[PDB]
Amino acid sequence: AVPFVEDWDLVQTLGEGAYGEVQLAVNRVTEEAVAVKIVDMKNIKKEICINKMLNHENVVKFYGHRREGNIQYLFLEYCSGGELFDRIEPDIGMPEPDAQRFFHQLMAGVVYLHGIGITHRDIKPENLLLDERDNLKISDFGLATVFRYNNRERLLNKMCGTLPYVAPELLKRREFHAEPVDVWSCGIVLTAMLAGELPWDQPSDSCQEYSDWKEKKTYLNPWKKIDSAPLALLHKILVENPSARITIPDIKKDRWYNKPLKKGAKRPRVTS
Ligand SMILES: OCc1n[nH]nc1-c1ccc2c(-c3cc4cc(CN5CCCCC5)ccc4[nH]3)n[nH]c2c1
Repeated sequence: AVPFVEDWDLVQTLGEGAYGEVQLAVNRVTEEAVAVKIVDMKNIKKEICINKMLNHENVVKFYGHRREGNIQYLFLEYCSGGELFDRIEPDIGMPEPDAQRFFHQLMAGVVYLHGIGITHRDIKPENLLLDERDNLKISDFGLATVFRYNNRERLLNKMCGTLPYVAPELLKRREFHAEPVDVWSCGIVLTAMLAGELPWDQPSDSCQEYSDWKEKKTYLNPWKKIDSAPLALLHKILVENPSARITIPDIKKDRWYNKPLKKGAKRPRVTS
């Protein structure tokens, strides 16, 4: 019953796009920050529906929405760290330990989503945000859909995603399982974090870069910059046949995935 507590000031645009804009909003009274997605209306109702069933530390939180005419307002968790995209150095990537930690968190979020029958369908660095403690959070469920309901799996057929990150079966088959597709895009994200470049414009035999990969020419630019341990994992994720592709439970058993590399975030320290 505190006056003004429901007032939010839009401080700045966090990002724009065909679906509208996302702005940083600060509470007039508490100064708490949240991200407000503004949709001009003229998918959205489905996005809200999907967001309402999400609750995980590696998934951007949904606080609520307000119709107010033809402009939908989505109140979402503000991730002060920005996009994972900006943590990747062009043609370099990032330190392996950091990439491993981010990959661990990405897997946690994906395991959660798949557990409740939801597939993201557009996993990429631009959609992976970081909070104040660099914790990764999966965002933007505008392309997400239910692939399992009442314990029955529904095969997908809709062409969704972003070419460099899309699995080859989405371009070669009429129908396909949802989960291996998200696993594949996570592998491309791992490649990007470790090499600072995408392997191919798209996973097609017509694409020379892709053909080279299937021929195991790992001495080529992308893969040459990646250590043997994480590369062995990528060899299991970027497998053309989705039925032979490694699943998440098995990714969790992979040698590199479990290799001690990253230390704590530090905080104390004083001698004598
Ligand atoms: O699932 C949630 C969702 N669905 N759709 N959109 C989202 C969605 C999109 C973006 C964000 C963000 C966010 C974007 C962002 C960008 C920067 C970079 N900075 C911005 C100001 C100018 C200088 C550069 C820094 C921190 C940021 N935090 N937080 N929460 C979001 C939710």
